[PDB]
Amino acid sequence: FKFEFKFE
Amino acid sequence: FKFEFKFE
Amino acid sequence: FKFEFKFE
Amino acid sequence: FKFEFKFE
Amino acid sequence: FKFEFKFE
Amino acid sequence: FKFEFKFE
Amino acid sequence: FKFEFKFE
Amino acid sequence: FKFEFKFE
Amino acid sequence: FKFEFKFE
Amino acid sequence: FKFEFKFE
Amino acid sequence: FKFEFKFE
Amino acid sequence: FKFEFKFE
Amino acid sequence: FKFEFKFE
Amino acid sequence: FKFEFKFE
Amino acid sequence: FKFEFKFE
Amino acid sequence: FKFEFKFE
Amino acid sequence: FKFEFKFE
Amino acid sequence: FKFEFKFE
Amino acid sequence: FKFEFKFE
Amino acid sequence: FKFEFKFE
Amino acid sequence: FKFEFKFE
Amino acid sequence: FKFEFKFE
Amino acid sequence: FKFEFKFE
Amino acid sequence: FKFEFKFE
Amino acid sequence: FKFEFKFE
Amino acid sequence: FKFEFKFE
Amino acid sequence: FKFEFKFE
Amino acid sequence: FKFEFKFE
Amino acid sequence: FKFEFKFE
Amino acid sequence: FKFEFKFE
Amino acid sequence: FKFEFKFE
Amino acid sequence: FKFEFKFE
Amino acid sequence: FKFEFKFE
Amino acid sequence: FKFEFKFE
Amino acid sequence: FKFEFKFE
Amino acid sequence: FKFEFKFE
Amino acid sequence: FKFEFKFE
Amino acid sequence: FKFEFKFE
Amino acid sequence: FKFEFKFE
Amino acid sequence: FKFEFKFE
Amino acid sequence: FKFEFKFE
Amino acid sequence: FKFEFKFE
Amino acid sequence: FKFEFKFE
Amino acid sequence: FKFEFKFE
Amino acid sequence: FKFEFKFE
Amino acid sequence: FKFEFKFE
Amino acid sequence: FKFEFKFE
Amino acid sequence: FKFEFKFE
Amino acid sequence: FKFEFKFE
Amino acid sequence: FKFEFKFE
Amino acid sequence: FKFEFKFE
Amino acid sequence: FKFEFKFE
Amino acid sequence: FKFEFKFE
Amino acid sequence: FKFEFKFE
Amino acid sequence: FKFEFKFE
Amino acid sequence: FKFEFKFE
Amino acid sequence: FKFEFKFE
Amino acid sequence: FKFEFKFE
Amino acid sequence: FKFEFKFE
Amino acid sequence: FKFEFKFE
Amino acid sequence: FKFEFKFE
Amino acid sequence: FKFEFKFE
Amino acid sequence: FKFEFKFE
Amino acid sequence: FKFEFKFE
Amino acid sequence: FKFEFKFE
Amino acid sequence: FKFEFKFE
Amino acid sequence: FKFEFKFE
Amino acid sequence: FKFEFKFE
Amino acid sequence: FKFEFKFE
Amino acid sequence: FKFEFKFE
Amino acid sequence: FKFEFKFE
Amino acid sequence: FKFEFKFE
Amino acid sequence: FKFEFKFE
Amino acid sequence: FKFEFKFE
Amino acid sequence: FKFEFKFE
Amino acid sequence: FKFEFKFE
Amino acid sequence: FKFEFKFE
Amino acid sequence: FKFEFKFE
Amino acid sequence: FKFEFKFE
Amino acid sequence: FKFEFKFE
Amino acid sequence: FKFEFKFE
Amino acid sequence: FKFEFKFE
Amino acid sequence: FKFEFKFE
Amino acid sequence: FKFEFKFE
Amino acid sequence: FKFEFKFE
Amino acid sequence: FKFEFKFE
Amino acid sequence: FKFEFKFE
Amino acid sequence: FKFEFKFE
Amino acid sequence: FKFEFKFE
Amino acid sequence: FKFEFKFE
Amino acid sequence: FKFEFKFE
Amino acid sequence: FKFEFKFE
Amino acid sequence: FKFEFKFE
Amino acid sequence: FKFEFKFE
Amino acid sequence: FKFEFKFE
Amino acid sequence: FKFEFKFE
Amino acid sequence: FKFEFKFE
Amino acid sequence: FKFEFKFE
Amino acid sequence: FKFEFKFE
Amino acid sequence: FKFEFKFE
Repeated sequence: FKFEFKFE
Repeated sequence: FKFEFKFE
Repeated sequence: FKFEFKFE
Repeated sequence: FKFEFKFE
Repeated sequence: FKFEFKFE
Repeated sequence: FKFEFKFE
Repeated sequence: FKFEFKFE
Repeated sequence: FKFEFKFE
Repeated sequence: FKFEFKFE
Repeated sequence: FKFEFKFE
Repeated sequence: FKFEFKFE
Repeated sequence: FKFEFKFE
Repeated sequence: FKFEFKFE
Repeated sequence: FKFEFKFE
Repeated sequence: FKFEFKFE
Repeated sequence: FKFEFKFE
Repeated sequence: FKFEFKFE
Repeated sequence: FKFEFKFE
Repeated sequence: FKFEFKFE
Repeated sequence: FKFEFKFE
Repeated sequence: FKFEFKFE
Repeated sequence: FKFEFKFE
Repeated sequence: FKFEFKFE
Repeated sequence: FKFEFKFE
Repeated sequence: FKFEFKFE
Repeated sequence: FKFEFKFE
Repeated sequence: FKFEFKFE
Repeated sequence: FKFEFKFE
Repeated sequence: FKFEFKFE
Repeated sequence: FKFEFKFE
Repeated sequence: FKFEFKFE
Repeated sequence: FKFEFKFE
Repeated sequence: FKFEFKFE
Repeated sequence: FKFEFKFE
Repeated sequence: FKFEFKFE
Repeated sequence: FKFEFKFE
Repeated sequence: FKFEFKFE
Repeated sequence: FKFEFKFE
Repeated sequence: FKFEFKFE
Repeated sequence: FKFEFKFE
Repeated sequence: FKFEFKFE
Repeated sequence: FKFEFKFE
Repeated sequence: FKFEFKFE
Repeated sequence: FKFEFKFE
Repeated sequence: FKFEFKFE
Repeated sequence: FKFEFKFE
Repeated sequence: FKFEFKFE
Repeated sequence: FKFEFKFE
Repeated sequence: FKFEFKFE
Repeated sequence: FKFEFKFE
Repeated sequence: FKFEFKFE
Repeated sequence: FKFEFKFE
Repeated sequence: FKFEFKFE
Repeated sequence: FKFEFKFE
Repeated sequence: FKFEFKFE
Repeated sequence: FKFEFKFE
Repeated sequence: FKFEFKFE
Repeated sequence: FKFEFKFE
Repeated sequence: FKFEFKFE
Repeated sequence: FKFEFKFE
Repeated sequence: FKFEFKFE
Repeated sequence: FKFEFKFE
Repeated sequence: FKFEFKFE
Repeated sequence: FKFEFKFE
Repeated sequence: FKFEFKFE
Repeated sequence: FKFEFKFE
Repeated sequence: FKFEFKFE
Repeated sequence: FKFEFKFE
Repeated sequence: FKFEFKFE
Repeated sequence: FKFEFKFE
Repeated sequence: FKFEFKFE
Repeated sequence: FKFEFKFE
Repeated sequence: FKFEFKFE
Repeated sequence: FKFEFKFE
Repeated sequence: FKFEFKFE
Repeated sequence: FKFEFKFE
Repeated sequence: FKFEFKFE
Repeated sequence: FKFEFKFE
Repeated sequence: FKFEFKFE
Repeated sequence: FKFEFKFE
Repeated sequence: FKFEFKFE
Repeated sequence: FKFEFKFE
Repeated sequence: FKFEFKFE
Repeated sequence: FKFEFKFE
Repeated sequence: FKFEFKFE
Repeated sequence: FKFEFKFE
Repeated sequence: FKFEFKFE
Repeated sequence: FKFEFKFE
Repeated sequence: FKFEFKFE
Repeated sequence: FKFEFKFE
Repeated sequence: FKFEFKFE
Repeated sequence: FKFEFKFE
Repeated sequence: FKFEFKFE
Repeated sequence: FKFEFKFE
Repeated sequence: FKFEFKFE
Repeated sequence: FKFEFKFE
Repeated sequence: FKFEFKFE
Repeated sequence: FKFEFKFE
Repeated sequence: FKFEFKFE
Repeated sequence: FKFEFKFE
């Protein structure tokens, strides 16, 4: 698994 | 705003 | 996978 | 902000 | 199992 | 912050 | 059983 | 901090 | 039963 | 600190 | 974003 | 975006 | 966009 | 766009 | 566009 | 455009 | 993000 | 993030 | 993160 | 993290 | 107009 | 017009 | 016109 | 005109 | 307009 | 407008 | 507007 | 506006 | 605005 | 604004 | 009319 | 008429 | 008429 | 007429 | 009318 | 006529 | 009218 | 006539 | 009117 | 006539 | 009839 | 009939 | 008949 | 008949 | 007949 | 007959 | 016959 | 016959 | 015969 | 015979 | 695999 | 694979 | 692959 | 596998 | 396997 | 296996 | 197996 | 098996 | 088996 | 079996 | 029993 | 309007 | 408006 | 009993 | 507005 | 008893 | 605003 | 008794 | 603001 | 008795 | 045991 | 009104 | 035991 | 009003 | 024992 | 009205 | 056990 | 009316 | 077990 | 009416 | 009453 | 946009 | 955005 | 009363 | 962001 | 009254 | 982040 | 009054 | 972290 | 008044 | 240990 | 009635 | 441990 | 009735 | 652990 | 009835 | 872990 | 009946 | 993980 | 019956 994120 | 995602 | 976004 | 996750 | 995380 | 977990 | 943890 | 547990 | 622990 | 327990 | 303004 | 204004 | 105005 | 106005 | 006006 | 007026 | 402002 | 401001 | 500011 | 500031 | 009469 | 009469 | 009569 | 009579 | 009359 | 009358 | 009248 | 009148 | 009147 | 008036 | 009987 | 009987 | 009987 | 019997 | 009877 | 019997 | 009777 | 029997 | 009677 | 039997 | 037996 | 036995 | 046995 | 056994 | 066994 | 066993 | 086993 | 096993 | 196994 | 397996 | 992300 | 993203 | 994006 | 992330 | 992460 | 992590 | 971790 | 860890 | 660990 | 450990 | 009504 | 009723 | 009522 | 009402 | 009422 | 009201 | 009231 | 009010 | 009141 | 108030 | 009732 | 009762 | 009542 | 009662 | 009451 | 009952 | 009833 | 019952 | 009923 | 039943 | 609105 | 309204 | 409102 | 709003 | 408000 | 807000 | 506020 | 805040 | 505040 | 804070 | 009871 | 018990 | 019960 | 039990 | 039960 | 069980 | 059951 | 189970 | 079952 | 399973 891998996740990535960036908000704002 | 702005957003990004990534899986895998 | 890839995602991209821009609101407003 | 920003976020990440990883499982496995 | 494994977990990983990074907030902020 | 940052976090980790492991089970098993 | 086993557990593991790291906060901060 | 940090934590660990074990049962069994 | 068995328990184990480590804080800090 | 650190802790242990055992029952039985 | 969420905003509430209860007056009373 | 969400906005509520309860007056009472 | 959502807007509600409950009066009462 | 959504708008509701509950009066009561 | 959507508009509702509940009176009561 | 949509408009509703519930009276009661 | 969440924001509430109860006045009363 | 969460923010509340009760005035009263 | 959570933040509350009760004034009163 | 939690933070409260009661003034009064 | 609406009229309720709940007896009991 | 609407009229309810609930007895019980 | 509407008339309800619920007995019970 | 409408008339209901619910007994029970 | 709305009118309740709850007796009991 | 709303009017309650609870007797009891 | 809202008006309660609780007698008892 | 809201108005309570509790008698008892 | 809110107004209570508790008599008793 | 809020106003209580408790008589008794 | 409503009648209530709890024995216990 | 409504009659209630709880034995317990 | 409605009759109720809970034994327990 | 309605009759109810809960045993338990 | 409402009548209440708790025996216990 | 309606008769009800729950055993449990 | 409401009547209350606790025996115990 | 309607008869009901739930065993459970 | 409300009447209360505790015997005990 | 209607008869009902749920076993469970 | 009701019976309780708290041992402790 | 009801019976409870809390041991502790 | 009802029976409970809370051990603890 | 009903029986419960909460162990804990 | 009903039986429950909550262990915990 | 019904049987439940909640372990936890 | 019915049997449930919720483990958790 | 019915059997359920919810693990969780 | 019926069997369900919800894992989660 | 029926069998279901909901994983989640 | 299922993934949900409610922001708010 | 399923993916949902509710923003709000 | 399925993707939904409810904004509001 | 299921994963949810409510931010707020 | 199920995993939830409520931040707030 | 279930895992929750409420931060706040 | 169930595991929860509320941080705060 | 159930395990909770509230930190705070 | 149940286990809780409140730290604070 | 139940076990709690409040540290603080 | 007996009943009457009149509107208008 | 007018009404009339007799039961029993 | 006008009303009339007789019970019993 | 007996009742009356008048509005307007 | 106007009102009228008689009970009993 | 008897009652009256007037608004406006 | 204006008000009027008579009881009894 | 009798009552009056006036606002504004 | 203004107010008025008469009781009795 | 009688009462008055004035704010502002 | 035994019971009786009579109304009217 | 009239009443009658006997237990035992 | 035995009981009686009379109202009116 | 009138009342009557007898116990025993 | 025995009781009586009278109001009015 | 009339009633009759016997248990056991 | 055993039961009886009689109405009327 | 008449009734009869026997369990067991 | 065994059961019987008789109405009428 | 008449009834008969046997389980097991 | 009377009402007005304007958007834009 | 524009609006206009009159009731009563 | 812009808004306008009048009531009463 | 009267109201206004403006966003943006 | 920006906001504007007027009441009354 | 009057209000204003600004974020960002 | 930034904020701004005016009341009254 | 007036208020301000700033985070970050 | 950082903070800022002004009241009044 | 005025306030400030800083962590970290 | 041991226990006994007898009533009646 | 009769009771019997033994622990340990 | 061990347990027994007997009724009747 | 008869009961039997053994733990451990 | 281990368990047993017996009824009847 | 008969029961048997073993855990672990 | 492991489990067993037996009925009858 | 007979049951068998193994987890893990 | 792994699982087994057996009935009969 | 016989069952077999393996996950992961």
